[PDB]
Amino acid sequence: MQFVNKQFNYKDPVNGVDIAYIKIPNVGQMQPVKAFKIHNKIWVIPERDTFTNPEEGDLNPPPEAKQVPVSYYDSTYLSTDNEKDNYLKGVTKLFERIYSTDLGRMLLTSIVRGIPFWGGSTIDTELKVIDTNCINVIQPDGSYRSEELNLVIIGPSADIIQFECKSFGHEVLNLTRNGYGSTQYIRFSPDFTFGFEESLEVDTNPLLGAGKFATDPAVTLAHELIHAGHRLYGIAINPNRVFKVNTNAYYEMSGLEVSFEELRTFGGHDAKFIDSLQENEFRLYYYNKFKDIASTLNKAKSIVGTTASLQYMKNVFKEKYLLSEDTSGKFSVDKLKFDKLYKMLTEIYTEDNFVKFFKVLNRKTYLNFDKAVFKINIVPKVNYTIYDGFNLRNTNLAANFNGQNTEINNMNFTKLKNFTGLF
Ligand SMILES: *SCCCCCCC(=O)NO
Ligand SMILES: [Zn+2]
Repeated sequence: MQFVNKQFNYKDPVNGVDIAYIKIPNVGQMQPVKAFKIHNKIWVIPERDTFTNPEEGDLNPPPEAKQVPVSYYDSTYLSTDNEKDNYLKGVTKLFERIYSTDLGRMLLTSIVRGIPFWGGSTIDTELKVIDTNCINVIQPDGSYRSEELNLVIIGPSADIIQFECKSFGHEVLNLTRNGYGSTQYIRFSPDFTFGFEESLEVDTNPLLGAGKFATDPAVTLAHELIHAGHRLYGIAINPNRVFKVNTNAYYEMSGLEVSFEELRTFGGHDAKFIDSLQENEFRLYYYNKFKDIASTLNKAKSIVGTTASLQYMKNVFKEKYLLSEDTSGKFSVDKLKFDKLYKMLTEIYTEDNFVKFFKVLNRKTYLNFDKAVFKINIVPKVNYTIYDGFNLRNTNLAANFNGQNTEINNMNFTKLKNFTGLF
């Protein structure tokens, strides 16, 4: 089976269904951009993100006031039709690489089922969608139609290497932290990757290493998808909750703090830096939020719109949050099933676990220091494949992660900027 059933070309004609010009609602005035629906509830926009934030409507570098040492700027990237064509084929290839593993098939399944909650109504008895969880699709007659969706993969903004999740908020609800969920816009590029060091002492030192080994972009995309899974189920930890690193002398010499959301997303040894009493506080919180979702679904006898029934809409949220249906017809939250789903989204879907499935070399911890950024081209099968990534089987790159070795497989990587020593 395949996740993306159509090998899209960027120059394919629009059809108003899965190849169409779309608009982002409630952003500011924008021109419709060509988008591609690679899967149910998942779209891809091969353009630089100058929309989701009215602040960053400029691809040129800002005045170095809030600028990061780990940054890279190129206003011309992803501006030609050939670039957008390779971007679409690159993102397509990475989704199939993730889907080729059991862990990736489970994560992508949970993302599709993670429909943002229909809690937009100010009247308790009526269920209504939240407007900022859809896009406007131009139909073959020039008219717009709204279509719900969970995920959007879009190009980066001014800083090319800052892959960030972006979602539209609410002045009444924290949709990413109240269990509701929201449509997630992921800034990502398959044409760049980062270099890391193979020894833990060198990788976690800010003064050593040039980035001998390159990160598999499938791991990078999965890492962002894990964040999107947390936000689509509304169980993301507030970024204010941080772990002030005491395990790295260079971190505390500058007072660097890392959010619990990042430590949870990486998994492995990093996840246990979140102490057990605070993790219990988080789980009880999201458990309560799930019951109010069960309560508002119980106090709902109506629905707004003619695109779905109330029984279907009550059903899809029962499948999403794994609620229990009693004999009276009202939903409840089983603690055993909540702990089951919460652990799947937080402990099973981790970067460290995806490394084990991909059989790749990767950073051992989120508490390291970036080394370099490379330009890559994963679309040609002679460079990168679904089942092997860079470590192509039956070649000299198969063993010892030789494909990720930028000194052995030098023709596949072009170093653009060094980060070592600039801290
Ligand atoms: S959608 C992810 C929310 C936090 C953005 C930080 C970028 C990141 O994930 N770095 O590893
Ligand atoms: Zn992250």
